[PDB]
Amino acid sequence: QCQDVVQDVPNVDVQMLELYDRMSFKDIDGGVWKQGWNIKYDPLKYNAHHKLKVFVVPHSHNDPGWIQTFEEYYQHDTKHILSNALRHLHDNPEMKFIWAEISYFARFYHDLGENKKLQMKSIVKNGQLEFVTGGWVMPDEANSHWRNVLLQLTEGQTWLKQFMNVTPTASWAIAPFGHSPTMPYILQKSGFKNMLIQRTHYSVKKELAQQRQLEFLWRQIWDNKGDTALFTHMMPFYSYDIPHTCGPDPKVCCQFDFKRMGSFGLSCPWKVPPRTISDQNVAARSDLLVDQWKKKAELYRTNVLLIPLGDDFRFKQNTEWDVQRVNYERLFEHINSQAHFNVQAQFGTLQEYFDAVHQAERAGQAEFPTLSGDFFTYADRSDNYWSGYYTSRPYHKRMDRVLMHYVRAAEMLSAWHSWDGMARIEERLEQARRELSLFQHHDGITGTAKTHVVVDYEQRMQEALKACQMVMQQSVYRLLTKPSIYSPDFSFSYFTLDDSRWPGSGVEDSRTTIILGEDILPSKHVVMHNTLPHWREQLVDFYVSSPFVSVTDLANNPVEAQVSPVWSWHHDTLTKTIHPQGSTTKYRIIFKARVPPMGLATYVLTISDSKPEHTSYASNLLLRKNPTSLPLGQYPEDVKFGDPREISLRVGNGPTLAFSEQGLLKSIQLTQDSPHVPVHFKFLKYGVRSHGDRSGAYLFLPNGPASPVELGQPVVLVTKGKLESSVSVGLPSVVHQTIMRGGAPEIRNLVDIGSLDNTEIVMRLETHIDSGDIFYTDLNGLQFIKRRRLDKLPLQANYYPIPSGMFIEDANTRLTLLTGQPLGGSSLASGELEIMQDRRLASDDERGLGQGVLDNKPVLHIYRLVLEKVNNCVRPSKLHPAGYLTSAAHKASQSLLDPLDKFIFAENEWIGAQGQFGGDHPSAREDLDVSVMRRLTKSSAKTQRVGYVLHRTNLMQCGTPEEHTQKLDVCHLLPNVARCERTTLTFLQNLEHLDGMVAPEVCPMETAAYVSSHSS
Ligand SMILES: CO[C@@H]1O[C@H](CO[C@H]2O[C@H](CO[C@H]3O[C@H](CO)[C@@H](O)[C@H](O)[C@@H]3O)[C@@H](O)[C@H](O)[C@@H]2O)[C@@H](O)[C@H](O[C@H]2O[C@H](CO)[C@@H](O)[C@H](O)[C@@H]2O[C@@H]2O[C@H](CO)[C@@H](O)[C@H](O)[C@H]2NC(C)=O)[C@@H]1O
Ligand SMILES: [Zn+2]
Repeated sequence: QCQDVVQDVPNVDVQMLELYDRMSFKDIDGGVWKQGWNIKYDPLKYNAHHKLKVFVVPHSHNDPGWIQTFEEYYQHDTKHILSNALRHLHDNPEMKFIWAEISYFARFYHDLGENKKLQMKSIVKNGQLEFVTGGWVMPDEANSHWRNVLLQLTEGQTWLKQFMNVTPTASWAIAPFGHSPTMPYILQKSGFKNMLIQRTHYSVKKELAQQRQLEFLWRQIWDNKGDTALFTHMMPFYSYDIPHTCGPDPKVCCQFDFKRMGSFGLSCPWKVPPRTISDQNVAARSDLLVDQWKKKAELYRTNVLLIPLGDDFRFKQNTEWDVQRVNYERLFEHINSQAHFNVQAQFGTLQEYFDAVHQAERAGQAEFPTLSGDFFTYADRSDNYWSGYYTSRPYHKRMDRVLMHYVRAAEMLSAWHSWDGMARIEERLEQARRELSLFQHHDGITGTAKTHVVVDYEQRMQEALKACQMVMQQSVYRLLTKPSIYSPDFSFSYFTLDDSRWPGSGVEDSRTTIILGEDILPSKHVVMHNTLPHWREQLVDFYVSSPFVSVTDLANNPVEAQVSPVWSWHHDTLTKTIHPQGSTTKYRIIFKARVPPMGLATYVLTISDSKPEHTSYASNLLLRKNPTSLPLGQYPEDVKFGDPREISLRVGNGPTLAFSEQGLLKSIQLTQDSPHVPVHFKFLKYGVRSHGDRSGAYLFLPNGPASPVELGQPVVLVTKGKLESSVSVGLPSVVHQTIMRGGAPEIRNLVDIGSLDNTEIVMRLETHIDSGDIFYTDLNGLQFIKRRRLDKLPLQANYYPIPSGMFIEDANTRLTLLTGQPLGGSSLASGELEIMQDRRLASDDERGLGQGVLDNKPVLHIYRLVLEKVNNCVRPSKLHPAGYLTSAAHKASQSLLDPLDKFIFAENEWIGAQGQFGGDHPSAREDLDVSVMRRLTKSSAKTQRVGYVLHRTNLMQCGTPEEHTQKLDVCHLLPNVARCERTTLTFLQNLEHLDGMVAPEVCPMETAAYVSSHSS
């Protein structure tokens, strides 16, 4: 009974795209609630039989890196907050506290002595200290991939289950810069019942508050039935700090932040300090505070009110615990004893609030509206839209994607076996998962941390990449060596990884050359891994020390190969040009690897004395005035030269691409016969305002539409081969490359913004597609959501996250741009797509970072560009809020995010080598993925357990006849299965014991987790 995710438009009370269309966005002065109105209430609403029940929820926002590193904050702040929370909660049984960031809690609790560990477990068990969400971090929701949101959630909740014996079912997300429906998607499939959000556009807060729609059942945009719905509370005011959480008037609420009276170095900007509560003022102070509470309660439907009490790195000093607790206790004693207030107020936790709300709902006091959509792009005031962090620090945004994939591949490759503890597999994988998880923080992948904190994140992720490489190569050596020969040294490097696209050429000269020669080594084994659960072919390239190399498979069948030069681009400070130079001793060999589902395939590279029969050589043409020679050592084809001119290329049966004389795409012809469809790449620059608010790491505040980059007469390099052709051009700040391998082209930009201050570089595509004001962008790599460009909003409000792809279409034609990294983008006119490449900003943007963005470094951004005819596709109706990829665009996204992995055998001879692993793995239908495969038990467990997360996307149906494929039952991928269970996505709760030990496949747009148990 799968739900149809295409043809049924859900009926919801609030659909955010519709709301955006019909809503005004005027920024009017609301009074003391600057972005609201003067709230009025009827005092007679609450009375003896209907009291307002107020939960004051103490909290402390602890960033795992931002202006200090994780460890710096831990030593200077968080270890003291947690130590003093333990003490003060222990000593004050009615006090409560909620905690979100498990990275810090795990760091603290492991350093506690046993007596204090037991004390901590007691205040958790008795409900005083409550974990909210329980992720390793409170992640960004814009740039993060859903796989990594799940990874970090699982890392924190697995720790909490093991050590605290609790699993949160309420989420707390007070700080990400805008909010995504991927979160309720994952949380509802992970046992959650409630979630809270805060950072939404001030106009949205006003609109929803006017309708009492700040609490809603948030379902996915395609979900007609509502089974994805998760109850969500949106906070109504500008901040999560105490001045903006007691009620609408911050001048009043600041007087109830008792850390602000002076000795703590804090004050109230509204110039009225807090006063210590005493018997002689408690009636007056109570009157003021209850009036704020009753105004806040007017914005919600039940008689249960949430009052967060906290701020960043609060509840540190013992004196701060005392000043907040004793003054609130005095207020509660007075309020609760004076019947005319008709209030019962107490410290509470987040789960206590939600339980009481749903008790009111069950009592028939409220029904809640249904909502679908997202909450991007956030603006906290005026025109200050937070679309800059969709691009800031793009090197690390790209690195997140790379590490995402190597964590998946390392956990999958090593899951096939149990490993002795001496192999350190679990240690290395825990490290890798935790450093990637930490980077999902809303100051990590967002690019909003101080320079030295970004360096810490990068160093952590490099150690995680090294850890993944170690696990992967030990696993390949085990999976492909004859078992009676296998003799591992768990510290040795049997293989090294070769990655063509990270850090990427012009980024790092990291790539090892395979050194062959008659007097040293005639041949070398290489192995490709395919983490996807279907057979896959992909071209792979390696560097080799001779152009005379041929490829075989380990049945010694020849494999067709192409050798090309190794070209690198140089900014020549003497000629003031950007031009390529070729190596005269290293060459690139390219061939198609064919790899089993979730498997491995071995090939052999062999040198010979002359051109091998099954190896061809690319031609090379350098277009520039005033050329000079380009010798290439032993490469058998001389480079050709010419003046800049338009050129066209076609690889295989694929599209024909035409290029301008500046080396930029101008048109795509899909078929021999079909038209040249205009598709024009252009690079432009945005600047910064010379008056008013400045762009910085968070905010994008351009000084008008983008201006074209002046290109001069750039040098263009055309490489034409049977298997791979490309056009590369050295533009100012970007070496731009279009690569052809017979299908949709690959685009690579090596982006070096240099010392161009106050500049944002954008890549735009111009077409004739009649898209109007509509375009589609993805959310967290999970779903594509319809966007409408609104001219009532400024340019920066029409920018959205592009975490993995975007497209425009009309009745007949679609252009989809898939990315290998999250960046910001838009469609600012009909027929256009654009995506920001990097941004260098001299000023701070007044959101707390205290610096601009002047730490840029070269980054290789990767893309696929898919032009398609879509007039025969069955698409959603015009009212539906979602869009869906085609098969080719989905495969192109997978080619960027989860390419084949390439391993080079490190020693001269691999004794016992095998040619393949996984040839009998099922090759599953193209829309299904094994997103996670993770062994959950160490080797001493009698019953081994392996967890799998399956995800099925939804691809549009455009008339291509379906292949028979094989069903994938993950529970029988390993032998001796004894039990198969469906679980929450974190693997922490069993939901169903499955018949026959068979894990069913999932429906389109669904994600399920299974755990197989094996006797061992
Ligand atoms: C010191 O200058 C003030 O800085 C404020 C930002 O610092 C405060 O918040 C940070 C937030 O840290 C979290 O959020 C960041 C992203 O911002 C994130 O990266 C972190 O992970 C973390 O989660 C916090 O660390 C720090 O302790 C501090 O609390 C900023 O909000 C202030 O702007 C207000 O005040 C300005 C005058 O001082 C004023 O010009 C601004 O317009 C803005 O005024 C507010 O405007 C709204 C809407 O009109 C009103 O409703 C508010 O009442 C009003 N507030 C005030 C005080 O007037 C400021 O820049
Ligand atoms: Zn934060």
